[PDB]
Amino acid sequence: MTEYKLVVVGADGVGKSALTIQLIQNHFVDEYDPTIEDSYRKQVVIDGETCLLDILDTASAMRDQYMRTGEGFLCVFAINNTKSFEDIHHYREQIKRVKDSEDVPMVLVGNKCDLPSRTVDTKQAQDLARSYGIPFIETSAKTRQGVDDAFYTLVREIRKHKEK
Ligand SMILES: Nc1nc2c(ncn2[C@@H]2O[C@H](COP(=O)(O)OP(=O)(O)O)[C@@H](O)[C@H]2O)c(=O)[nH]1
Ligand SMILES: [Mg+2]
Repeated sequence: MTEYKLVVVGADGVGKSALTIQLIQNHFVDEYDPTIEDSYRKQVVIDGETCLLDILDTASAMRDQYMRTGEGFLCVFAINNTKSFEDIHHYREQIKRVKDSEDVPMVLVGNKCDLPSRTVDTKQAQDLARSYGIPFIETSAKTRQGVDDAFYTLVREIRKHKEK
């Protein structure tokens, strides 16, 4: 069993918890306590490898250690929250600085894609992710669209960066 240490970051309210809980429990939780920061484990087979994902859902001693030793990052904004998208810069800078590197496994996630009349269009997100050299994936924690894709792609990005 190979462990992968994953960190979910982004502005409060974007769906970091709802995404994590979909991955772990396959349901959509409407109002998960926005103050709870914790780690979760999930056993999953990805490309014939049995993975034990160690995931921090950020909301701290524990956060500092996951930032320092985390292998990959899901940087989440919501497609109907322009501010959360603009804030991605701050999260990306935080990660670059803890790892002293521009080359960190990361996926840009645009969540809440089930909601109408987005204020962040897909091209804007593609543009930002292209500048950072990382994938962009749309998700809905409500419908589960893209949830497995976002996490599996992050695991693949970690492999692309380092032997595991
Ligand atoms: N419609 C929709 N609502 C969502 C989605 N993800 C999260 N939410 C809602 O957005 C709010 C914040 O979600 P939450 O997971 O707590 O965000 P966190 O602070 O980033 O962990 C809650 O009301 C969730 O039900 C989604 O993909 N679609
Ligand atoms: Mg949360």
